[PDB]
Amino acid sequence: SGFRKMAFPSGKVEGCMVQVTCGTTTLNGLWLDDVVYCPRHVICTSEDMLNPNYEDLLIRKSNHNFLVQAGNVQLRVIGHSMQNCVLKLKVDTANPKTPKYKFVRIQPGQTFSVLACYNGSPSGVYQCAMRPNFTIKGSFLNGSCGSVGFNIDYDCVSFCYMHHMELPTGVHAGTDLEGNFYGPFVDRQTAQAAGTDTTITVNVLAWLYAAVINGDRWFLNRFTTTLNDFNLVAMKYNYEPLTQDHVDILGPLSAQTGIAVLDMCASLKELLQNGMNGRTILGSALLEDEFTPFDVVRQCSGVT
Ligand SMILES: *C(=N)[C@H](C[C@@H]1CCNC1=O)NC(=O)[C@@H]1[C@@H]2[C@H](CN1C(=O)[C@@H](NC(=O)C(F)(F)Cl)C(C)(C)C)[C@@H]1C=C[C@H]2C1
Repeated sequence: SGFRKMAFPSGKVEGCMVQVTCGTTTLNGLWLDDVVYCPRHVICTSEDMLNPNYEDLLIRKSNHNFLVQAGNVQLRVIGHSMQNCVLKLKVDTANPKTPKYKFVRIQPGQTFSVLACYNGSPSGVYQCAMRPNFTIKGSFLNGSCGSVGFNIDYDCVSFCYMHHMELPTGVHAGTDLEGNFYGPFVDRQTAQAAGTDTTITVNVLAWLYAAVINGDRWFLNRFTTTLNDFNLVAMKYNYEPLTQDHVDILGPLSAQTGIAVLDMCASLKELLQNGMNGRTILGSALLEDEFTPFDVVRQCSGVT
């Protein structure tokens, strides 16, 4: 029993981290096969960040300007290309630690593990959700650029995020591994703000099911509700609309506990309208929305 925010084991991604240097800028790269992926603002200096034309800046860059370092050992760059907001540096050695992998673009509400890195070396690992406003509530300093977000399916690492930047509210923005930003953000030092940070309703419900599984069920009331009637209440508290797809995805948890999704919705409804009254659910004084239904199942059934 017990329920914790849990990252995937990071060993397979640690073997892919390298340091990339160009000019005075040092940041992290991801080395998979004979390619290093990193954020394109490696090309920029402190002057350039206001309004850089990345294509023009790239004209002045040769292969030998890019120093790539795995541990103490240097990798020879034999080619470079810009793909959207990432740079692909072709090197002459394939990574011997390349795990089984693919690049996925995740959906909002889905979660992943972040291996926060500085100078190509790991600082630590934590779990994040892609917020509905396409930001993440991370922990990143200067130098963290190129740190990656991933999930693991048995042996296959799915890379979903590369870190690029921090927004005014202390939240973070980045790209998929094809260099496309999540959200409307650009890799430019200009006025940018996150939209309204809404709660991932289906995840809250998943977490309530986790609470019940762990014996922490004081919040279960005697009411039920309808999907439309719950959704009216959701809208008021900036909760995302609950759909029938979300109901179906909660089915495994509903079946294990014997509590229908709409019964749980009615208990959530009461927590929204009355608050928690100083009480906790799984050691938390607020409602947690960064556990997917799949996250809950995995932790409660001991998937490896
Ligand atoms: C990468 N090393 C670094 C990570 C940042 C630094 C502090 N916390 C982080 O996560 N990235 C940057 O410095 C990027 C960089 C610059 C400016 N920038 C920012 O994150 C800046 N933010 C913004 O401009 C904003 F999000 F739009 Cl408000 C700032 C935090 C330094 C003010 C250009 C924009 C993105 C890349 C190029």
